[PDB]
Order: sequence, then structure tokens, then C-alpha cells
Amino acid sequence: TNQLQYLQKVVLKDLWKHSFSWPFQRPVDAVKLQLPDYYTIIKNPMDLNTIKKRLENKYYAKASECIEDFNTMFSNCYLYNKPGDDIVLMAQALEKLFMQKLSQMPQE
Ligand SMILES: COc1cc(C(=O)N2CCC(N3CCN(C)CC3)CC2)ccc1Nc1ncc2c(n1)N(C)c1ccccc1C(=O)N2C
Repeated sequence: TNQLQYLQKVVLKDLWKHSFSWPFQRPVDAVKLQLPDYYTIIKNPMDLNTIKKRLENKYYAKASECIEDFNTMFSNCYLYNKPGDDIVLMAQALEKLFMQKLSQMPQE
């Protein structure tokens, strides 16, 4: 499970420390953001703290399941929001950081 550890102590920790990560450190707050339809049209909401808890709890069976949750977090954000929105620019920078750290994942 060395790929799942790299995802926890490297990929997740490096995304979390990144400047743009705080909007993604909890599930999208539909009350604070005033989004009556968010949890209606976004079928698989995802956030960095959910990924953190699932890694700590050994919820994932293989690295690809956790990687998919990371991708779902980015695509939910692109999907719901609009081109050029601040949050979308933040998602993209975090996704680039995500992809470049997947570059260095031990292929085990
Ligand atoms: C309390 O959490 C946040 C507040 C704000 C902020 O400055 N606001 C929000 C509330 C206020 N409303 C006034 C009335 N207007 C109709 C809507 C906006 C304007 C001022 C900005 C980001 C916040 N945290 C946050 N977490 C996750 C996000 C996300 N943002 N982005 C921006 C999203 C915004 C809308 C829908 C989805 C998201 C999203 O994908 N994520 C990841």
C-alpha cells in the first residue's frame, strides 16, 4: 500500500499546505455559499478533509480509488462554477500540483 501512503503523507499534505487549498478543506457549504441546488446536481461531492479521513480510516482499497476522489473534487468545481471564476482558477492550480506530484508516485 505504498501508493496510498504517498497519497496521504505527500500528495495530500502538499495540496493542503498550498495557498489556494482552504476552500477545499471542507465539503462545499451550501448554506454559507447560498447554493440550494448544489447537492442536487452534484451527485458525488468531494473535499480534501473527506479524502484525509478516508486515508486515515483505510477506506480505499487501492490508490486509484483515492486518485478518483481527487479528480472528482476538481471536476465538481469546474462543473458547478463558470469559466474564469476565482475558485476555478484555484482548482486548476491545485490540479496541476496534483498531477505533477502523481508524476513522482512509486509505481509499485
Ligand atoms: C464561506 O465560504 C466561502 C465564502 C466566500 C465569499 O467570499 N462569499 C460567499 C457568500 C456571498 N454570496 C452572496 C450572494 N451570492 C448570490 C452568492 C455569494 C458572497 C461572499 C468565498 C469562498 C468560500 N468558501 C468556498 N468553499 C468551497 C468552494 C467555494 N468557496 N467556491 C467559491 C464555490 C462557490 C460557489 C459554488 C461552489 C463553490 C466551490 O466549488 N467551492 C470548492
